[PDB]
Amino acid sequence: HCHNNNKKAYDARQREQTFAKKKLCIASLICFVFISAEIVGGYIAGSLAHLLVDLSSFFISLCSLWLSSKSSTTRLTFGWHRAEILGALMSVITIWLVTGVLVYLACERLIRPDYTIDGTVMLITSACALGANLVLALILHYKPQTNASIRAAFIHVIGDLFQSISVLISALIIYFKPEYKMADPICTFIFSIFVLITTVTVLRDLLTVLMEGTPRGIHYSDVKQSILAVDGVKSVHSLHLWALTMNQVILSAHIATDIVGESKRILKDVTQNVFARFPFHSVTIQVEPIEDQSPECMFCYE
Amino acid sequence: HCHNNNKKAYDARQREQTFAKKKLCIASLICFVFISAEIVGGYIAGSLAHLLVDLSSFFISLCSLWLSSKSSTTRLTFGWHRAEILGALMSVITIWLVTGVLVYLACERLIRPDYTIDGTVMLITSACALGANLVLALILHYKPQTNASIRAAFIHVIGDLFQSISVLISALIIYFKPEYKMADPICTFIFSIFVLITTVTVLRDLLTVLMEGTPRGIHYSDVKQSILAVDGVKSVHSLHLWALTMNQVILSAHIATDIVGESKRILKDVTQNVFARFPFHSVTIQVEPIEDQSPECMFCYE
Ligand SMILES: [Zn+2]
Ligand SMILES: [Zn+2]
Ligand SMILES: [Zn+2]
Ligand SMILES: [Zn+2]
Ligand SMILES: [Zn+2]
Ligand SMILES: [Zn+2]
Repeated sequence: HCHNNNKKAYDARQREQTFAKKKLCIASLICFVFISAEIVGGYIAGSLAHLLVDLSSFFISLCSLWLSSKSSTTRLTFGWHRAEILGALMSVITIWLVTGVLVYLACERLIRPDYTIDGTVMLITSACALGANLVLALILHYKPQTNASIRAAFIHVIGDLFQSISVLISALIIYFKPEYKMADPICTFIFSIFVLITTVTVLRDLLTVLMEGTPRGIHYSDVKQSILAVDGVKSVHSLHLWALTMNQVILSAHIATDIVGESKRILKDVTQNVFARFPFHSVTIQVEPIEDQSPECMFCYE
Repeated sequence: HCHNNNKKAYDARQREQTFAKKKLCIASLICFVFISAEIVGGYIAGSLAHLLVDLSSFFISLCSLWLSSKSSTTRLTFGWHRAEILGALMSVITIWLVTGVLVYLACERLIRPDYTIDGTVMLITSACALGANLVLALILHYKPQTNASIRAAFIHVIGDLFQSISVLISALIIYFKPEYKMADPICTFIFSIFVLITTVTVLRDLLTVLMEGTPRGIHYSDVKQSILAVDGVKSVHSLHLWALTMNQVILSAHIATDIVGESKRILKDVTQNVFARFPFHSVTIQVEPIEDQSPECMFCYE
């Protein structure tokens, strides 16, 4: 049967969805408890948050992981396995919106200075936030790539850590020197570009998956030579590779043979060699006689 | 050759990209001229816009249409043809953000009433906006579906038309009865739900394309019977259909044959019958002997 070699690709996926669900679930509880500490800390202090969207970011990334367990349907024939890639794009988009709003809020503070703020509250608030974010980063943190959902709930955690550094640095200089208060808002600006830089290597490895591009991990040239290693085959055209999710790849190609007879042996030999370089989700390979091959058609050009 | 029947699918696409580029280009010029009318209308009136994002919405939908003309590459093997689907998702997202901001702005006006506004400016501004939006809607406005880019620059145009109706109704009731000014803000609320309803039948026909779902236009059952019409074939398993863009579909299936000999005739017969029901972008069909078929494997279940 042609489904014999798919066990390895099926076995690994089941372990990764359970392992990633457990790790993300534990971190959600810590965030929920940490938020509750603000309310019980005080009334006036708690009256004056950013942690509200943290609950949403840790709910979408976990709710979307449940739909990936759904079965097939006459629509969405492959399945719901791409819900994690598309469900981890909204989380990264949320980082851009929150930073943009916070930058706009900081801009208003620059033109209109304020003095009602007190440094005592800032120091105690920064210390509590720094500890919670640092521990939450550690628990989230041929070799398979990282999951496409734990890689989108980790950039947000490191995003809030930088703001914690910025507020501590800004508050520290105020105590040492009360003057030059105009340099307080610019601390956010100098520590906001870094948040918009760390989200550039994620929004590229995740945007070539949503437009049928070859994922990181497999090389086009390596696969092309592997098929040609078989003595029976002659040439390959219209090779197609695309990634259904981050660590699942699919293959589809044409093969031209020299001898029409005993073509079943060629099909079995090619499949075994292809599967010896990567665990493929599925593979579909045609056979075409050499006498019908034509080189003048445009579609066979790379 | 196996590329003989792809001419029909290639010919139609070239015409649609040129026809859609011409229509969208003309509408952009009208919007640019219409915006310039506000500045030359007056100084104090022009000092006190929403049309700024209209230029961006009519630039992304046209700039993204250029990348779809790019050639293939060792990465993104299929091509850049899905840039229009992904480039028409940001335009719809922009509608949600603008409405949300405008709703928030209207909320502040409700709690804090204002009287500095004059109805004379509102009436003349609404009349000019209503005419420009109405004409722009008309020019944009087996049978192929509409393009995936003209269907995302048309929802925005009809989105601004409803706001033009709302401001005219709100201004009209003020002149008839200066009292009950608290009913002015609710006019926007009663005419903002409609904008968030008209963008629900678009964000569904466009989200099952980005997750390898069957598009509107082709039925799974119809294709399955078409292959089985051939006397040579016995059964089909692991049938896969997905849409690369809105009006381009791809097929991939397995076929089990009874007689090993003369298998080349079966491959040619199946391809002709499949192409007689829909113009397919590409088709890949395997052949598997009956003696190797096994029914106990789980992967052959629908
Ligand atoms: Zn099979
Ligand atoms: Zn955050
Ligand atoms: Zn060819
Ligand atoms: Zn071929
Ligand atoms: Zn608009
Ligand atoms: Zn099977």
